[PDB]
Amino acid sequence: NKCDVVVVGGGISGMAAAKLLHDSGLNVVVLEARDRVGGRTYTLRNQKVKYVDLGGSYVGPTQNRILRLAKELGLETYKVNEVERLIHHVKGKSYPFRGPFPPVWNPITYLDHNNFWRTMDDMGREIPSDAPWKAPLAEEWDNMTMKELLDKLCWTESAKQLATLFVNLCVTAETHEVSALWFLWYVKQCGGTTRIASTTNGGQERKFVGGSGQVSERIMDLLGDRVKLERPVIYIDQTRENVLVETLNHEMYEAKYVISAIPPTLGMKIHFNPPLPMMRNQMITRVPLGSVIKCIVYYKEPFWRKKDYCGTMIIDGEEAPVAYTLDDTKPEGNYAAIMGFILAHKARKLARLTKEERLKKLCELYAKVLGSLEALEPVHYEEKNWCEEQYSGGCYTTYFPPGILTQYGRVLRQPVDRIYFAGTETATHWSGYMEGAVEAGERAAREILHAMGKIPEDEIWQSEPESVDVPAQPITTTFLERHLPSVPGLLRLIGLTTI
Amino acid sequence: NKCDVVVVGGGISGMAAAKLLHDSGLNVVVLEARDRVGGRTYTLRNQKVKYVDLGGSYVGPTQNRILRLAKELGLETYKVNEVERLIHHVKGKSYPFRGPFPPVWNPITYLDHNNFWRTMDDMGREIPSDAPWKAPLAEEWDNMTMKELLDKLCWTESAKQLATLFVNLCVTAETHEVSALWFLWYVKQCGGTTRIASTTNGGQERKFVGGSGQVSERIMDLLGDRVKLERPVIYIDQTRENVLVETLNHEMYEAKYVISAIPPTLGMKIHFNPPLPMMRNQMITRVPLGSVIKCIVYYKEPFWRKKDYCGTMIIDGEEAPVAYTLDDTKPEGNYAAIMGFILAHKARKLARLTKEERLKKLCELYAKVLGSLEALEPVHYEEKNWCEEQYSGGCYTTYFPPGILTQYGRVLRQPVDRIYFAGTETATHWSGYMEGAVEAGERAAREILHAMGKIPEDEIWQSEPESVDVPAQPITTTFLERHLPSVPGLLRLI
Ligand SMILES: *Cc1cc2c(cc1C)N[C@]1([C@@H](CC=O)c3ccccc3)C(=O)NC(=O)N=C1N2C[C@H](O)[C@H](O)[C@H](O)COP(=O)(O)OP(=O)(O)OC[C@H]1O[C@@H](n2cnc3c(N)ncnc32)[C@H](O)[C@@H]1O
Ligand SMILES: *[C]C1=C([C])[C]=C2N=[C@]3([C]([C][C]=O)C4=[C][C]=[C][C]=[C]4)C(=O)[N]C(=O)N=C3N([C][C]([O])[C]([O])[C]([O])[C]OP([O])(=O)OP([O])(=O)O[C][C]3O[C](N4[C]=NC5=C4N=[C]N=C5[N])[C]([O])[C]3[O])C2=[C]1
Ligand SMILES: c1ccc2oc(-c3ncc[nH]3)cc2c1
Ligand SMILES: c1ccc2oc(-c3ncc[nH]3)cc2c1
Repeated sequence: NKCDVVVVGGGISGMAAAKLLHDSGLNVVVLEARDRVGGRTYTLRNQKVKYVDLGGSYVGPTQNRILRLAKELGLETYKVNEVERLIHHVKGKSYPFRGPFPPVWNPITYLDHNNFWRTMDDMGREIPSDAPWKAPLAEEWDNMTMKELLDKLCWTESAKQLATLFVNLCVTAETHEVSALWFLWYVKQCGGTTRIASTTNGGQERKFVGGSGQVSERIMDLLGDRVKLERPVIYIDQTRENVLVETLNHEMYEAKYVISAIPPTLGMKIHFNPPLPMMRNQMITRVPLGSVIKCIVYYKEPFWRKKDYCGTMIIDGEEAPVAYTLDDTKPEGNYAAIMGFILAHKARKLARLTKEERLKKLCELYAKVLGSLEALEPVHYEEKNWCEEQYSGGCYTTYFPPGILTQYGRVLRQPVDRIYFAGTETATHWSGYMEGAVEAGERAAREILHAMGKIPEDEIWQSEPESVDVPAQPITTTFLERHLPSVPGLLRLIGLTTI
Repeated sequence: NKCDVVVVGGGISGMAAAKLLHDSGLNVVVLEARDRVGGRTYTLRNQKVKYVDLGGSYVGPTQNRILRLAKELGLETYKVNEVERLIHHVKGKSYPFRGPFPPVWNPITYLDHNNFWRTMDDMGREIPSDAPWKAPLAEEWDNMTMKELLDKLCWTESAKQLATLFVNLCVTAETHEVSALWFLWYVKQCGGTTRIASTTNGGQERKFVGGSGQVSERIMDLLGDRVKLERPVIYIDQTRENVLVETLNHEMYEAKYVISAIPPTLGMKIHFNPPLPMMRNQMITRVPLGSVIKCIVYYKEPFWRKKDYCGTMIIDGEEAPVAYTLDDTKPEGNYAAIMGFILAHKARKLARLTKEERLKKLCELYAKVLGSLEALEPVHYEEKNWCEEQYSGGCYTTYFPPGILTQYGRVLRQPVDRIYFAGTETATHWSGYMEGAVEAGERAAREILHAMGKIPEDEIWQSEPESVDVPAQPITTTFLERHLPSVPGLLRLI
């Protein structure tokens, strides 16, 4: 019934919000739609897997908030296996390699590829993290899709193909579905193309021992009975002195303030009194989440390491159900596994199959990519299609189709009277990740603390000390990487000696 | 508590479905979220305007279902004023014209404009009304926005700007917001560019005497207390033998079947048990509605008629608040009024202003386009910003961003167990309009009748005899229009 702050959503964002509120002396309640906490993080435990992350999993350098929160809860990280070779599978053949990107040998193609990544970061540096619609060419970049941008930038099909796979993997959407401005913001606010895409030194470096689900669960442990499970929120009424929050099992909660810690578009599941202001009312119908099936295939041994493959595959081509994989072997060396994502339109297309038909297609793909008949011998399989989640809407996160971010972006975290907005989508650094979740949750909690007169305004946004355990190597370039011409820039140099 | 069919939504779609079911002898209940019926139609009455449509208003030849239902309810139409000359205002200057499209004089620009309209209709000829995702090129067209299509087709700035305004007017959305496939289908399923853009012999031919709101109000009168106002549906449970539907103020309704007659995205407001199938779960986050403010400025007389202007203005440019207007004068010649639409991003931009401020910007604009000082002396003003409606989401209708129609279009009208889908979005002819609302309400009502064993399968989709009152004339083209070359085709000929 009565408390200081109702937190809607028990994902990482709402749990981190609740925790900061609770540690500061406020009476908090978390109302969660599902019969579990964790949201888009979910750790399954059974005998056959021990544990496995079926939703968000990876943490890496620069994600300092989630590392600190997890560390304080008693959690530990281990490194994703990248000891052996990565594989870039393109046009029906596998090419082993090491480093941030597969090596390009054709010099034209090398210029084009180098120019593409460079330009992505170049554009991204024009986009303020906390205000992407403030980019000088915001309008122009928002009024085109990533497909149209790739068409302009890539003078080789090779670069276009690789870039398409990058977009699909980063935002589980098609290049034609997303705003170029948004997508360029999304990469920048994660530290750029190298940081977002890498294992060592990047987004995919680590996982938590025991699963990421422990983050939400351990905060629930601390909060005790303050976390109401199976309370989907249906109605928020701010016409009276205290905010009123009603659940689907007709329970009523009364609070000074509310934090909405749910993906933006799921705000539609809530009836508002009085109605949302116009801009938000429309924004939450315009912000879909991606489509992905996260699949884990278990084997007797991590046989791929014996062939000097670490288990990372970048797999191009329409016939390939999975376009990206990682080694998911437990740190102790057992429960050998390959994690792979079925992305965007393929998540849609292949959801029609049975679980056993999807397993079959994945083993056959891995057999071919790894040149290994053993991949045909799985011992177990787990999978999650995030598109069927009523209380997620998809994964990993919310994407912005063209024209949306500049028109409606401003309102994503604008308070509505006594409702404040958390959820990874409102973050300025690793939005879409567990990291963005902790940032948006703690920031929304702090907005309410300033509203109550408990902290000055300059404590609303707070920077984070760098993890001592997972430190960040800078993202550096080389001279030639910086100054090699693009393909048309070389065509321009050729025109000039010929004139 | 118990009945045969709960209909969610009392807009024209939900009312038309409930009326057909009740006329078959079924027990229906209509659950309506607002304190009023009509949805995206809304007729306001006061002494100053007598009555004024603030939502959907216009009807025309080929829209035989809405015309039929309205006739049966005792409603009559009158013709929108198109006697005098239309106006095209471009780079600060009015060009009066007669006929549907503004004439173009420069020969290249001419080839470019001609080609643009003709190409939109030839592309439409390959798009099935009932399944646009089966167009030969569905993926290719769905994977680009109308902006991109326009960058490709239009060789002149003139064509591109008129085409842009055309898109903004038809679907209240920017050219870069919307799928080319979806837009091309939207136009095709209204009978083509001419039919959709025309007043005489097109979609803006007519208004209802007394307001379109009467369509839903008069069906509510038939149904009496079967319609439950201020009952927003929150929860639908299909786990048991009877379907259970719960509303916000805790009422429970139990039925054999449900018709959802709300815009697709508004399905998000309802919690479902069991969850929706995946494709629907995701679809209904992918389909926003457009942005529009409908503004009606009142004047002492239809002074524009005196200068041989009919009141229709097509007004180019970023600076103009309103890009399109029609004469809103009552048939009697009184309550002189200009109706204009503030479209898409302008509706977002200009909503921050006060009502008086918007009035003043509209009057200065109309004074300039009509070239009349009398436009600066309004006697009254009414307006409606549909962007702000929790239970509409915008207007006129739902648009599809790039990639969505090919990927999720099929689910739009697919039954989910015992829930059938109505609403103008699920129509195959004049979807987006009151006409589609009717088609969709009746079809979804007839799917249930067939599920109950009351009618054969071939009676679910029914053709509609042409209205005697509003007969359609054929859309024609000329030899030159069919065969003049495009700009690049005139280049390939040089
Ligand atoms: C789904 C998913 C998510 C992520 C990954 C994979 C999958 C399959 N991968 C991640 C990413 C992110 C990439 O951009 C990644 C992918 C590939 C390579 C590297 C990294 C990770 O590996 N690492 C990572 O940091 N993040 C990953 N993904 C995203 C995270 O899972 C996600 O950002 C956070 O989980 C989001 O947290 P939060 O903002 O708190 O939001 P939730 O959706 O988790 O919580 C909402 C909460 O609200 C409840 N709810 C909904 N509606 C309600 C009503 N009406 N009333 C009451 N409660 C309500 C929900 O049940 C939920 O509990
Ligand atoms: C808004 C609007 C405006 C402003 C305008 C308009 N217009 C029109 C058109 C379109 C096109 O495209 C035009 C324009 C221009 C020129 C010409 C033309 C006209 O005029 N005409 C027609 O026809 N149309 C129109 N529009 C639109 C219309 O209106 C539509 O389509 C219709 O109306 C639709 O309907 P429906 O389908 O039925 O739907 P709605 O109405 O929306 O309804 C629904 C209902 O529901 C409810 N809800 C929600 N939710 C819920 C509910 N209930 C219960 N529960 C729940 N939860 C709501 O409230 C309603 O009522 C136009 C427009
Ligand atoms: C395009 C698409 C997918 C990709 O995955 C990587 C990667 N994985 C581990 C180090 N780099 C790089 C990359 C580039
Ligand atoms: C482009 C944009 C808007 C337009 O409105 C018309 C029109 N109105 C009445 C007859 N034709 C034609 C037209 C063309």
